[PDB]
Amino acid sequence: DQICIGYHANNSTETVDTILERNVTVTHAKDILEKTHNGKLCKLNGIPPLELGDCSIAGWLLGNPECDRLLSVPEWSYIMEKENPRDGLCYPGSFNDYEELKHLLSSVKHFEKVKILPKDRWTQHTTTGGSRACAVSGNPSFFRNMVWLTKKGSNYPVAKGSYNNTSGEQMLIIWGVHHPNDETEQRTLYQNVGTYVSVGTSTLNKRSTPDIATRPKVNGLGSRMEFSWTLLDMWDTINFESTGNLIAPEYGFKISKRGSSGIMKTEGTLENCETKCQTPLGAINTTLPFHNVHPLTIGECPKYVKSEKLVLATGLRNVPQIAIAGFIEGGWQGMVDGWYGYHHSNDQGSGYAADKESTQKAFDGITNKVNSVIEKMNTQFEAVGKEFSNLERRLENLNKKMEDGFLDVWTYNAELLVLMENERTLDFHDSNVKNLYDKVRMQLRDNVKELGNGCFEFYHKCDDECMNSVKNGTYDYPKYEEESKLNRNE
Amino acid sequence: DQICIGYHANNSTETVDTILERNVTVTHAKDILEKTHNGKLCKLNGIPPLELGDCSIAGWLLGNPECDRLLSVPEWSYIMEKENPRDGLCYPGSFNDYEELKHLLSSVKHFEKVKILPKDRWTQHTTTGGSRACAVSGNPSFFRNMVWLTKKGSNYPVAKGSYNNTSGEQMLIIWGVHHPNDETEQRTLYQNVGTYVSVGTSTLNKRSTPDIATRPKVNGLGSRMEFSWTLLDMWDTINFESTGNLIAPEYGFKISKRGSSGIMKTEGTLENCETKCQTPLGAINTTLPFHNVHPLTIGECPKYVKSEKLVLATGLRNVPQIAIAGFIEGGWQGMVDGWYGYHHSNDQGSGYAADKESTQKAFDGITNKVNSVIEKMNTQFEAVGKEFSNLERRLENLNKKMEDGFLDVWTYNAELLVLMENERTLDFHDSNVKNLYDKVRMQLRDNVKELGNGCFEFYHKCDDECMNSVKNGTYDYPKYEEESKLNRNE
Amino acid sequence: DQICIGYHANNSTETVDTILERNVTVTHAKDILEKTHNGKLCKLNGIPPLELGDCSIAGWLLGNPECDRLLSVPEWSYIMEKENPRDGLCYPGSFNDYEELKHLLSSVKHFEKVKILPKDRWTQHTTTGGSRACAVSGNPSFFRNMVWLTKKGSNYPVAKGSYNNTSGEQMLIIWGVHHPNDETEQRTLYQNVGTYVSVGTSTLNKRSTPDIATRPKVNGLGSRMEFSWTLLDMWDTINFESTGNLIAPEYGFKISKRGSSGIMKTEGTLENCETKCQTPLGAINTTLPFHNVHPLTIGECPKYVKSEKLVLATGLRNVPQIAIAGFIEGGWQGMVDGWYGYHHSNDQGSGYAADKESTQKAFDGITNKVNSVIEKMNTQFEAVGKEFSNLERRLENLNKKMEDGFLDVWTYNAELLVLMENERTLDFHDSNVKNLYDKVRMQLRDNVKELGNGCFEFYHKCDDECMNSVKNGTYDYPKYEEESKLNRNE
Ligand SMILES: CC(=O)N[C@H]1[C@H]([C@H](O)[C@H](O)CO)O[C@@](O[C@@H]2[C@@H](O)[C@H](O)O[C@H](CO)[C@@H]2O)(C(=O)O)C[C@@H]1O
Ligand SMILES: CC(=O)N[C@H]1[C@H]([C@H](O)[C@H](O)CO)O[C@@](O[C@@H]2[C@@H](O)[C@H](O)O[C@H](CO)[C@@H]2O)(C(=O)O)C[C@@H]1O
Ligand SMILES: CC(=O)N[C@H]1[C@H]([C@H](O)[C@H](O)CO)O[C@@](O)(C(=O)O)C[C@@H]1O
Ligand SMILES: *[C@@H]1O[C@H](CO)[C@@H](O)[C@H](O)[C@H]1NC(C)=O
Ligand SMILES: *[C@@H]1O[C@H](CO)[C@@H](O)[C@H](O)[C@H]1NC(C)=O
Ligand SMILES: *[C@@H]1O[C@H](CO)[C@@H](O)[C@H](O)[C@H]1NC(C)=O
Ligand SMILES: *[C@@H]1O[C@H](CO)[C@@H](O)[C@H](O)[C@H]1NC(C)=O
Ligand SMILES: *[C@@H]1O[C@H](CO)[C@@H](O)[C@H](O)[C@H]1NC(C)=O
Ligand SMILES: *[C@@H]1O[C@H](CO)[C@@H](O)[C@H](O)[C@H]1NC(C)=O
Ligand SMILES: *[C@@H]1O[C@H](CO)[C@@H](O)[C@H](O)[C@H]1NC(C)=O
Ligand SMILES: *[C@@H]1O[C@H](CO)[C@@H](O)[C@H](O)[C@H]1NC(C)=O
Ligand SMILES: *[C@@H]1O[C@H](CO)[C@@H](O)[C@H](O)[C@H]1NC(C)=O
Repeated sequence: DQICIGYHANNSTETVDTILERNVTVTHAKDILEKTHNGKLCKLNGIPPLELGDCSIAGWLLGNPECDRLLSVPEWSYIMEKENPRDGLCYPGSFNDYEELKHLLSSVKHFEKVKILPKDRWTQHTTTGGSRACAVSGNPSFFRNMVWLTKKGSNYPVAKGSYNNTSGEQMLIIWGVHHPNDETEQRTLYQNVGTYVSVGTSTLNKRSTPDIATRPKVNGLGSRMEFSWTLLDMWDTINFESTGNLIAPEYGFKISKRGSSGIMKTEGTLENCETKCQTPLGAINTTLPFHNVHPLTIGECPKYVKSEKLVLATGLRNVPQIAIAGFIEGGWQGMVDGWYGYHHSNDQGSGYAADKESTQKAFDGITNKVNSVIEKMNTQFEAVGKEFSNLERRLENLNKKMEDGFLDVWTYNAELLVLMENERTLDFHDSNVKNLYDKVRMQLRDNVKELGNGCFEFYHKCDDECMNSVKNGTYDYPKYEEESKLNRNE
Repeated sequence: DQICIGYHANNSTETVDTILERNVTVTHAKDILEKTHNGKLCKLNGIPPLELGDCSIAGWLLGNPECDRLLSVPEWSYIMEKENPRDGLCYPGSFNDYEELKHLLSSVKHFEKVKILPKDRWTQHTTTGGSRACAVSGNPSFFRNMVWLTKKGSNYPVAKGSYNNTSGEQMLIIWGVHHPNDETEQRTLYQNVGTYVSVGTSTLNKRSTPDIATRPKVNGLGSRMEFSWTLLDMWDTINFESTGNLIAPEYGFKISKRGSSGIMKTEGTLENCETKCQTPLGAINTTLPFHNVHPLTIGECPKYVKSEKLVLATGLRNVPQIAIAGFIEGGWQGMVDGWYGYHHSNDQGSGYAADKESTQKAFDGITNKVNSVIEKMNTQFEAVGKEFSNLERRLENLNKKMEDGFLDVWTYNAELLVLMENERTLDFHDSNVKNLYDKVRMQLRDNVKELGNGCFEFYHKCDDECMNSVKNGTYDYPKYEEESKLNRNE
Repeated sequence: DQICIGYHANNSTETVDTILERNVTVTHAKDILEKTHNGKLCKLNGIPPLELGDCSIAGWLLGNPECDRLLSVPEWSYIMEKENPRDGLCYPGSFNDYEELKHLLSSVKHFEKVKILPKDRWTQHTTTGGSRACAVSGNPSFFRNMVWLTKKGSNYPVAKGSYNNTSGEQMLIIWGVHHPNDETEQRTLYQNVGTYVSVGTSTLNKRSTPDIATRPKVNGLGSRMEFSWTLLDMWDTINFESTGNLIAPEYGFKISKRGSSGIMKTEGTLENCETKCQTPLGAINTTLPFHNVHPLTIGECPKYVKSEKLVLATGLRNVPQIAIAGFIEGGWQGMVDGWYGYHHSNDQGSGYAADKESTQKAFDGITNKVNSVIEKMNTQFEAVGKEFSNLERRLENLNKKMEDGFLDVWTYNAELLVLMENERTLDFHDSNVKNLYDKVRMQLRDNVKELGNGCFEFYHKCDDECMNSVKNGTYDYPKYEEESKLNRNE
């Protein structure tokens, strides 16, 4: 009559890494790193994004003629742009504080276009100017949301305009200044030389003067256009004055909603799906705390690490080999209803079992460990992407250094944490088996023989009931004391 | 005659958290998170703060007539300001590089004022100008630290002024330029159009031109004032030249004492009390390494984390349930002078005791662990909080992201460290008790009998000397070898 | 006969610190912090650096007459500059976007100088002007890379220049503007007043106007020169137009190598050695993951920490003490070929041995632990120094905060990891010894007597063959069952 204590084995292949051993085969393991995506650009929280196509933000806001499908645009979750868009400023020039404008646009999610200065109010100036830089069907055209003011007859009277913000929210306004190529152009389009453009609000004051010089030809023109923007607050007034070289606004963009968004630089197209975290390669649907798909993500996404394998050991070491011996010689492939268990070989029968209390305690501990590792990582909505000009390289280097510093910190911490936790779990399982063996030995005392292969041989004739008794935890030592003593001495 | 080994239990109700278990009762515990504050704005290192009240830094530095209390400010420890101060620039305008000026004023103390260009030296100009915005008792007035130069008679001669810095330290100088509303104002105040303001030092060269345009009315005026500042070095000269629109300074600001300070935005008042670390809600007086009062602190303060509980286990589990028995089935309540100890029962009266060597070793170990966790944190003076304009949103986002990332790193590290150390301590105590049990068993050998509940019953008569020897560690096996063997056989 | 189980001891005095104890002497230990440098500056990847002597970057790029040793400069690995160079702008002035230029030079390893606007092309102007500030041998001179244009006779025609970039790479061009001290100087140098300087490329468009004012005397002059730079792209034209006050370029700097470099502030010369990582005090040659030599490093360097001692415990505890006893009364000094082993004493002699399996397993575990700690740190090329101007103090403070935060995080993590790992390995060794003792006891069963000091006394006659059978894990218990039985009961 023998009783043996052991653990459980299977046909698993997955391997984990500990701080002392590498490539250790375990029974059950949990992957806490996500490596897959759907490869498609989908909606964020059920709202389709804004697809600029071949247009740029400046071209969309200014009203580039090759972007007329973007005039009235619905609700958006984020903006999709190309790395090198083709349809931007049709007329060669520049845009002041472009990056700040893009950063502001990353938190809007809806604009409403309001006609603040109609084109018919300029009754003392010509408002039908155009250029071949952005022409439609051959005939010259211009930006749709802007007005080019030239001379009427041989006179250019002082141009004045005003607007009071009675719309309901903040309103973005854009204006421009034209830099000619020679004095002949200046006198042909604005009569007099030595002009200025003055813009004034409650908290703004700007005066600009055109620059006339020969420049290299871009899109066939030696002239330029410089654009500036401002934010007008509620119940505030904006004033425009000009003697020449003014590209007036006709529309203003009031902010309808506000929230969290970003700019994704992709060359793909929207397709029908819905997710919660978006990457340029695809979308992520997971509950794990780590991923290694792409550094630039928008939404509520797991932490990004430079790792290829992060596996937490959830089960026992898989020694496949085992008269049936116990935990000294290896694991057991017979018993399948528990982690730690018994095997009895009495006359009534020979069979496996599984201790319930120890297995439940170990299961609770391991599950609590996994939940502590996973559910302690704070996740927040973020748009990890910023844009800097060619004269702000130091700030870009600063941002990059911060990002890589955090990446290395998190990578090192995650790898080391996984290694030590795996070691501790593997030690914990052996400790539990040894504790069960010691408990049985202490409770059951001298009436037996310790075969030393990991299990016990009784001296009396223990029937089934005594086997359940020793498994139960309540074993009557005095009952068999006399009978066991007789055979033990002989 | 029997001897039992066990541990200590009391009526404590403290609770800690481990990596495998939650809500575990312990005998003693230490809180390493501070969650309390005085509730008062104190004096840092004895020096009282600078209380601006309803004033701004610009108002204090320029001499707003309402803020006539702060004309003789003494030494300060930190600056207290309001989120939206009321008395700032009475005459509408702007202040260039305002945030850099505030950042400089952070690491300055005491501060002295020296008259450099007395108002009585401008003998060829008028100096009694004023406005109704900065009015005292109804009559018009102006800033106290600045002079408004206006034409005298019907002429405005070229205005020149030089100052050599022989004070003894670096100096702060502020000047301004006036932007009128119409040309009639310009001719009434300065008699000529097309003026300039030129400022020159050894490392500075600035030329500014007035802007005349119609603007929205702020405080009843359409005109504006633009203010600029510079830092004059020792033995360096500053030159002012102007044809019009010059607001000259009369007082320069010498830096008197340097150090470390900051700006705190609070709607509070100073009260008689002292501290060493300050928070906008109150003062912190603690030595613990972590706190969760407020993220914006001035001084040398513990690390800020987003947690509500950080408790370290410095004791044993509280399993208070014991024919005395030992450590197998629970702790004792009679032991009041040790952690691990003995209970002895013989013919000369039973009683408790306490093993001193093991208890002392464990106490020293736990003390070293707590001191290692606490004393390896670096605490340096810092003042969390900076200011950014409305055109620097990207820099503000960068600062916010950096602070949030560090906060997340520290929170995660602290929680995981506490959990792992709690698990290790709770295993350490069990290992110590089992070590004591094994040592006693090895000493006593076959002369005794084990009972399985944690203690031994002898096979001879073991009086107080015998049992003290067992506790002492010097137990004589040969002395009772014959006596104990005789009883064991039968 | 007698067998004993023990561990190794030696004469080492290396001490390590754990989380529970301090100053624990160990047999072997490994230092993972580097503290040694050669105290010399030398080549990075074989290329000698660019030693600027007493010159500065601006003085080198503009051609200071006292910097004529750098007119033709070969390839470099990094740049060495003094903190306060004596030789800079000989003519007093400024240099716009200097820090951006230095950052650009922090990623270029070779320049090629190309003559783009020959000095003899200006046939309508005088090009021989020079000043006493940049004097050579007592005669007035000027920069060697720039041309000072001045009126010929009594006429200053419009000056026009152009250059088309057909060189083959990106190019750097620097121009200047002159600010005189009085109208007399302007009239004597350029005849006319009301002057502009215009520079134009396909992206850049700049117009500047001279300022005439009385300024403090620097280097004996009250005039200034302001320099600006631009990056011309391939197949792009740059145009210069001027009516006066133009300091034209004569040379352009084409990028020829491109790579990763940096600027180091030092005060020494260049020696003959080679290194992969460089610090201002010396070079580092190590494979360890941490160092405390200097924070400002250039190259591929280990992490910087503020610790003074980081030692990992590789060997076991040194407890020098003692037939002879076992592992409870100290470690054996006579064992030299292993970590854990046996001592045997029988009628054919006495001696020591070593258990190869346990020692090999422990050695592999410790090696893997050290390798895991060491080879999981990412070492990329980096340059830490960054330069900021006097108006960018907030940016500098943000940079300093990031560096301090990362330093603190890494120091805390390294120290805590070392302490915890030392405690775990010190427990690991004791666990291994106890496991060997338990294995021998289980194999030997009741045939022996456990003396209690780690030694077993046999109840029979055991020759050398039986002793070796015990050590190799193959003991035939039944064969000695009968013989050892008689001696036990007698
Ligand atoms: C020298 C001086 O301070 N002169 C005026 C001053 C200026 O005219 C300028 O407006 C600076 O603020 O302005 C003050 O007076 C004004 C009114 O009294 C007048 O009715 O309307 C003016 C505007 O058209 C102007 O507001 C003022 O600021 O109240 C004071 C002083 O007379
Ligand atoms: C074409 C030229 O370099 N001419 C002067 C030059 C200019 O007058 C200007 O000052 C640029 O530095 O300046 C030099 O000469 C000067 C003295 O010789 C003279 O006594 O005082 C001048 C100032 O009032 C001026 O300093 C010079 O820099 O020394 C050289 C050259 O003659
Ligand atoms: C009012 C106006 O737009 N005038 C003419 C402009 C200007 O003269 C400048 O060239 C500015 O581009 O130029 C065009 O010839 C051209 O761009 O082809 C179009 C048009 O005839
Ligand atoms: C572990 O196994 C992988 C294959 O899955 C192999 O590439 C790697 O070299 C192994 N490492 C060790 C240390 O055996
Ligand atoms: C703008 O309109 C608001 C009401 O919508 C009014 O109170 C305000 O006075 C107006 N602005 C001006 C300059 O009149
Ligand atoms: C096992 O213990 C339970 C107590 O929960 C008892 O009800 C049951 O009868 C016991 N079984 C045996 C075989 O002793
Ligand atoms: C300013 O005063 C110092 C004396 O402390 C003198 O050396 C210096 O020349 C003076 N400045 C000027 C411009 O003369
Ligand atoms: C801080 O608390 C201690 C009590 O531990 C007290 O002695 C000390 O006076 C307190 N200091 C302040 C500034 O409140
Ligand atoms: C107990 O140990 C102490 C050692 O400090 C010794 O002085 C004393 O005599 C010992 N007593 C007995 C009864 O062994
Ligand atoms: C450990 O040794 C160092 C000398 O190396 C000594 O300064 C320190 O005080 C010692 N610490 C303890 C706890 O003995
Ligand atoms: C650096 O150390 C290595 C040892 O691995 C040695 O071979 C090499 O010569 C050393 N180089 C220098 C420049 O000291
Ligand atoms: C162990 O060594 C002994 C030598 O005494 C040898 O007889 C035996 O076969 C060895 N066993 C194994 C498994 O290597």
